[PDB]
Amino acid sequence: SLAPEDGSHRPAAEPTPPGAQPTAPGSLKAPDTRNEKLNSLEDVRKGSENYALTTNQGVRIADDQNSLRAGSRGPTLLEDFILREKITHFDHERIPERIVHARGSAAHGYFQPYKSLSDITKADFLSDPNKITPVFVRFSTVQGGAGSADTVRDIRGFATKFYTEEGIFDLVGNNTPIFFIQDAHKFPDFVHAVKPEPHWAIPQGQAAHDTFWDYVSLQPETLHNVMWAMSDRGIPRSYRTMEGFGIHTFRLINAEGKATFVRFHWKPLAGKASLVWDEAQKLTGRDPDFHRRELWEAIEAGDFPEYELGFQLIPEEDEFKFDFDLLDPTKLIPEELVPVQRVGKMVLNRNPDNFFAENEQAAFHPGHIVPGLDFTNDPLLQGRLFSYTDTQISRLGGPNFHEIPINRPTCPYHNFQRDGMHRMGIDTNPANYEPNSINDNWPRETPPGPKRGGFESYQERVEGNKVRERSPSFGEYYSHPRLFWLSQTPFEQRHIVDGFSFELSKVVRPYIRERVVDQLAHIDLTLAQAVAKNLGIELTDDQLNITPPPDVNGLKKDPSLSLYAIPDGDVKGRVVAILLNDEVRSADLLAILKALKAKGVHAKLLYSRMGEVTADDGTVLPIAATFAGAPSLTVDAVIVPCGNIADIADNGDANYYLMEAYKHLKPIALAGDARKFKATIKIADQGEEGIVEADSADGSFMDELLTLMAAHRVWSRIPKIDKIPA
Amino acid sequence: SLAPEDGSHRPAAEPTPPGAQPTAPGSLKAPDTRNEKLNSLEDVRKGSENYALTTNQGVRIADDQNSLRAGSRGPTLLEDFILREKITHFDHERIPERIVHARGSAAHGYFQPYKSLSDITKADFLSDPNKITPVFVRFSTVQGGAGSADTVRDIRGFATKFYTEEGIFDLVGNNTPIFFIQDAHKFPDFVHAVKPEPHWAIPQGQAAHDTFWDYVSLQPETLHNVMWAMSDRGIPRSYRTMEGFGIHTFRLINAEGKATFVRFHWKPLAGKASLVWDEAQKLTGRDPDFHRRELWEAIEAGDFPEYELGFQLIPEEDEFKFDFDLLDPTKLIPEELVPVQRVGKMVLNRNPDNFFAENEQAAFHPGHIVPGLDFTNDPLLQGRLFSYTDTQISRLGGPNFHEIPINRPTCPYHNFQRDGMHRMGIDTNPANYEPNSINDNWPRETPPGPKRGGFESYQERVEGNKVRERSPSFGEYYSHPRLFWLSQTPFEQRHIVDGFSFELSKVVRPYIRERVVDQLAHIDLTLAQAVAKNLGIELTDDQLNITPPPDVNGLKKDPSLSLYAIPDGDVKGRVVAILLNDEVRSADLLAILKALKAKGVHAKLLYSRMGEVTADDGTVLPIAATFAGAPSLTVDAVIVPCGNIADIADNGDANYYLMEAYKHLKPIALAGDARKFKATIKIADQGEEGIVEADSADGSFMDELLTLMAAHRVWSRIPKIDKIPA
Ligand code: HDD
Ligand code: HEM
Repeated sequence: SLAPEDGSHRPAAEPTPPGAQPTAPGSLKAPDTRNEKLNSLEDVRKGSENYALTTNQGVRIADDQNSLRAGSRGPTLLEDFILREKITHFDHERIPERIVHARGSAAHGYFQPYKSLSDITKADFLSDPNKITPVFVRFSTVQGGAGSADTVRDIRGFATKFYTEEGIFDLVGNNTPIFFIQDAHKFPDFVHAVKPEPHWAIPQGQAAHDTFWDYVSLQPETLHNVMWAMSDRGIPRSYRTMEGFGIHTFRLINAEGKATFVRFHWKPLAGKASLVWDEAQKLTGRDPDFHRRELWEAIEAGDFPEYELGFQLIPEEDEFKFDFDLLDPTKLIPEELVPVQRVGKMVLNRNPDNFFAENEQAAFHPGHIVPGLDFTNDPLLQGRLFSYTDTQISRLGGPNFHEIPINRPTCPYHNFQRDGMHRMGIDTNPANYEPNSINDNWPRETPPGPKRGGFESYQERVEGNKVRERSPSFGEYYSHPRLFWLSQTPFEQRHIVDGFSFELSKVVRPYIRERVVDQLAHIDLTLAQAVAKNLGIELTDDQLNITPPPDVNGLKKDPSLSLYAIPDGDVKGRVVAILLNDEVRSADLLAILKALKAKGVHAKLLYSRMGEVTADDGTVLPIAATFAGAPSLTVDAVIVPCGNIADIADNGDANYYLMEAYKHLKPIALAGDARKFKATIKIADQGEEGIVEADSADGSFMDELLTLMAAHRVWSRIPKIDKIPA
Repeated sequence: SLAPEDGSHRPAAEPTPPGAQPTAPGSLKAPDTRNEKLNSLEDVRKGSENYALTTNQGVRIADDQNSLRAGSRGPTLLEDFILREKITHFDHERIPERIVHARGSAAHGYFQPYKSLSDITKADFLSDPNKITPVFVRFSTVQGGAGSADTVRDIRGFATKFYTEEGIFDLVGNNTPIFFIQDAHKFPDFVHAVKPEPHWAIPQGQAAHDTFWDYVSLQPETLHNVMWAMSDRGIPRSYRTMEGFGIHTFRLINAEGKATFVRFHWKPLAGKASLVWDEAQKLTGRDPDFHRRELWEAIEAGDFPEYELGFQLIPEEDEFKFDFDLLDPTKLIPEELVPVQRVGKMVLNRNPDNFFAENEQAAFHPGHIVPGLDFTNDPLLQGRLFSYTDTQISRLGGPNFHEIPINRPTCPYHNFQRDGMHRMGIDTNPANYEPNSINDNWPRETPPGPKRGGFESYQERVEGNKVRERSPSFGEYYSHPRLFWLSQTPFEQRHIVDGFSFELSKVVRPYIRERVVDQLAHIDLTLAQAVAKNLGIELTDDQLNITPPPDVNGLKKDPSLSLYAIPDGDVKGRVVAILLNDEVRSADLLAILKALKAKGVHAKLLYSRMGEVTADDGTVLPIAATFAGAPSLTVDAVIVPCGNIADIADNGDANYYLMEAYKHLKPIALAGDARKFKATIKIADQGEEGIVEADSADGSFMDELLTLMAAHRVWSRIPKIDKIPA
């Protein structure tokens, strides 16, 4: 037997903190976590233990180590069907990746509404607070391939498949409340401009190249979502710590037939948090799978991603009441004008079993709505409805992608559609058409009605000529980017400046940089000037005299647009690095771990080598990673306990660990003789807001560190970090 | 008309150094670089300037900014065929990536032999020194997807398609002279074990995870290629500075019918050069396209990648004269025992026009041989012959992938094969079968012969029973790894130890680390002890007493197995960072730039912002990048000229630039007051080997720095770097 006798190959089927056990398929890690969708997949889950190895035809294999040959040094024979089946399968493993959002990470979970919403919608999944709907969610980046890195600067996708009793509803959103373009006709142009350039296929996962900024400089409608992407919104800390938005205005339809306009929101119950650029870009090198890993391990730990679904509702009579068009997906609806009403809660509580079968093959599409919902004439949403059914014909091999197990509805589905590649369902209906008498016309149409009704489109009035023309109301491009700019804290504004400065410095053709800075002068001169100075461009007198755009219905700022202006911090699920030494003061470690445990914060024990170290009281401490192997980039704060500090005080990696954490605005805590590390990062003996220090690690020490962590980063340190060489 | 009036949007069609001009399609950058294959591609090359925008049916488009709707705020109409053609084409842009070596970078070039090899092979392309054969080469990594990073630790692929007058020959090799496994039947197991794990699809581009080292610990045949991947061979500086190997013993067949065993080699004329791990890993975040970029720009600069083809030749009578089986792809043939005979030169001198069309769709397959070459019974080679035709059926959409332009032969091809998806050729033969009388049996078979004859397999004798059995002669696993280890310099050995140590520290299940350390103890006790000490593992007395494996045919070392033991340095094509200040000594900068230009070394002028700076004498100096924008990871050396040093002396990024270059063993040269930076890297007054310092950049300053650049890195600095926090 190849397993170790102690059973240490196999993870415990209980929640455990990140790193404590090897990760495992969901159904093995959490066998008792169920929901109607998870259960329904049992027909296709395949075990392995105690079973014979076979071909795909069920023939047991005696020797899976050798090809069939004529003599043991002889040629391989064509009659080796075992070799050829295995190699043929392998040779055809790959399927086309998604045209956009190819890089993504997913989990199973459930949603339920807080109260019935039957006064505004007849959608069944929102009709009953005690009716649970399983979900499957995929989070993604946009530009890079399926093997690109997670912590790039990009917009993030947040797609939710709701397996309702009246059909699948897919809410296919992003983490910013607008898109870059107005009309779907332009999507291939925009996507080609952001994607790797076609001659050399560079750069991966980066908008920082000429063709993207060329498109931006020529299409000012892009500027709003570009401001979002250049802010710290572009580099979330975790999929758990970003917002979601459906972007488009949709309709809700109630049983009386009344339509209300709606925009959809997800509020992360873990709070909003992002990285800083230098950290994000280095993390794509040190751990290109960091968000994928963090999501999977939060779920294994019981730190389940939770989000609150929220609706901005606007009555039909108020369609034209703002100074922007509701159907323009480059405009946001400020929550100061239309509040987000809380609707329900979604909990992600199980990882998939096989990433390819469940994540790679999942198909989401915003056209998959249910009775009680409907579309609007938003010209971006209108073209998305064509694309998501079409692309699955090549990506998933044919028109039967709904029979791939992750995509299957859990409610009944019956119709007269037949055949297609890899057809699974065997229809027994004598009829494959309707109307028919030979099956008494089953399956039959259902009239629309208050519940369990057929889908009917809201009878919106259409009046105009057949035209390819952009609505004049869409031709305003600068006021929303300006509202966003003015809503950010001063440090968030600095990071926006630095985002544009860094990206445009990688554009080789200087005139493109100049044209972008001229667009910025149409938004805000302080922003335009700060970017120009980093690019060595001087604004012209004319540019300095551009009139700022109008306020948005009187608003000079809306703090809900900022990540940080209103505290919402939650430490549960975060992780602290603990830098060990070979004689750790076990009293410090007791106090540190007790306080972390009470707040659901995880620890990773690091040292200069792997294996174990023994603390002052004999406690054996297994080492999670070396200082170089698990860099500060990967944690939220660093604690250095007392002990034999001499052991690590001259270690370059341990000093660098602190210098990188300090540069990246993370809280650092130093107990006892670990305070000698203050010399490495400057710090007055008097101390610094953001560095916790004391004779020992105790109640008070841990309290201060935990309070720092609830504020996420130490923004006050920003002016101290330009001078530090790290 | 949106182009700048000055014409600065368009790169000059002449060779230009990296970063001087935007990069461009090959045929626009270097229109006069031609070869027979590049010329034959003219029938499918499509221009653009001065043409009307059309659908794919040739219909001019009036408004490519808008969908057709009913009213300019109304719904989009199904009758918009222009939108639907455009979005349908976008929706189906992606094809499946290659199952392995999905990440790769390619160029066109040509091959010519030094002399006729008619005495040993009747292969037409090797028959005449004046015969030029166009090639297309793709270099790749092995594990990561097409969107993964370039400078991972991995084996690299080096695949060459020779478009010969007697058919396509594809030499599909790697950058190490052996493979991980012995029998193709194991290829899916090995590849599954190294690829991202199947529950969560982590990690991308890394073998540093449990399932890879699990397989290694259980399959000792893997140890030899694992030693090479853990060495600095696994992290090449460039595709131009690595070796290539076809790995398998093949046969050469001459016109008298004599077979000679042959292994193929490519020697890089630029010399052998690798990164160090920290630098490689960080570079996968700061520039995940570093090797792709470097290859493209070398070619644009005229620094053409050049390689020398070499053969190791073994007479048929000497098949059994070595300690290892010639057919075993885990064994190398030491150059001390069988020298590489130089055969010809390949020069890559033009980039593709379109990466998808030429790179992504190119199909190489080692079964594509020509008369004059033949296979052996190597059991890994034998299974490869099945896989590369099979996998193109899905990857490239059918059996007509040879009609995709890049894959087309330039010589005649005619046969009786018909139809298949995407069939381009319209056959006019009345017959689609042979023998036929209705076309007088054309096209006709051709007897074998000395030139232009049909392919016949060498009549090797086969004798044996039909078995799935590994030859006993393959059952030796440790001697070649030990020969590799003993052949390395001491700094190379240290890097091997650090490689294994880093990788195994990422293995979560400790018993696997233990089992690998046990395997290392079978190779070399010094290596096993040093890895064990880094993992906190103590060898047992049994392990300490394992007797070493025997020498390889009497060899205790072979220096051709080392990257660095025999100096082969070439600076041309390398790049230096020049860290500017706001009043540079122009005399220094004149001396520096001209000395670099004389040796073909490129420079990049860096500063704290973009735009220009003005030298002491008023010379305006354009800035290529900021210190953070183009990190030291991306250059071979760093020069800091004299001037107003206090301008950058306090700049964290400028100091960190030097500390990083220092840690990564790069030469650093400091002129005049730049010597103030010696305190940053802790250099003594009397200086140290590997730091060039003088009062000015004149006399021997540049000659010294170039002498350092020729030795690639300052290995003697390794003891001095462990203490620096960088
Ligand atoms: C039985 C399967 C099998 C085995 C044992 C190997 N390969 Fe392979 N290799 C493939 C099956 C395969 C493949 C699946 O057919 C690929 C992927 C897509 C393609 O066109 O070929 C491939 C791709 C591939 C590429 C990329 C070619 C390109 O750029 O398109 C290179 C350089 C190699 N291989 C080199 C090797 C070497 C040097 C091997 C051992 C000596 C080796 N392969 C063993
Ligand atoms: C409103 C801004 C947009 C948002 C928030 C959006 C959202 C998304 C998301 C989240 C995914 C990933 C779903 C998954 O996890 O698999 C996706 C995939 C896709 N999107 Fe949209 N998208 C938008 C604009 C568009 C437009 C306008 C089009 C068409 C013109 C489009 C065509 C596609 C295609 C082809 C895919 C790949 C789907 C698959 O292969 O299954 N995207 N988009």
